[PDB]
Amino acid sequence: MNPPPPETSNPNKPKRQTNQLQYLLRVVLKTLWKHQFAWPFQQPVDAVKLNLPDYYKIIKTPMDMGTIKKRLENNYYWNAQECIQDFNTMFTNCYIYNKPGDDIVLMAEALEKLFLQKINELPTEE
Ligand SMILES: CCc1c(C(=O)Nc2cccc(OCC(N)=O)c2)[nH]c(C)c1C(C)=O
Repeated sequence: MNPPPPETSNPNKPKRQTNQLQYLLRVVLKTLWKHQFAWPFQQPVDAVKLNLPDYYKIIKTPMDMGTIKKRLENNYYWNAQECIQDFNTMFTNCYIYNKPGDDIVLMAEALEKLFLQKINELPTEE
């Protein structure tokens, strides 16, 4: 079975709309989403569909860009570090679960290199 997906809505969680979070949606997410290697990362790992009965035995902090997109679009975050953590979690999960040099790892590595360059350019808070 798949787990419930990560939370994307919680009215009890205080929220901010900030220029750094706006950058994360408008620049970081947009650049990553349209990348040729993005599709495996655009939704939670569907362990049923992929016949990976062990995925959620190994990965206990799942994350994906579909979830990040929802979090950004629905103003889930307080700060940019929260969002950056979600991207990092997504990449780390892929590296933990998969063999080095697997296609999925090569794809994650490509996205991560692009991610790091965009994050290095994160604007100062207004
Ligand atoms: C290698 C299996 C794997 C995928 C993958 O194949 N995803 C996928 C599969 C079907 C459709 C889809 O999305 C369809 C869409 N983008 O609409 C995405 N993604 C990750 C992160 C991993 C692992 C194990 O780390």
